[PDB]
Amino acid sequence: DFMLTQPHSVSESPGKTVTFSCTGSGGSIADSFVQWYQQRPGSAPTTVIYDDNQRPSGVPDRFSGSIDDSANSASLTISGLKTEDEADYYCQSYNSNHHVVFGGGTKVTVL
Repeated sequence: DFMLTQPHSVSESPGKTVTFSCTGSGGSIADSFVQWYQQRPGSAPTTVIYDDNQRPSGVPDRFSGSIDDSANSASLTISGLKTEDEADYYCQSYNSNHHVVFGGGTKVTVL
């Protein structure tokens, strides 16, 4: 089965940069678009990146998505970290049957 492997925590001080990845297992990351969601406790996820690297309207440009074909991975980078960025982030894509697959999630802690 196609799975997405994600580390579960990163932490930095305000103003710094964090990045974390989502690695494909059982399939190629490049075959399907990768999305990233931010999620706050008890609330629905909101899109921060769709279609590998696109930001919806209103998402600050300090959020950026990338794909590393050689590593079979997708990454989310948050520059100029803000206190309000402390939340959980999930990558998401699709398997060969067009069904949804989620990464395990990363908690960004702002110090």
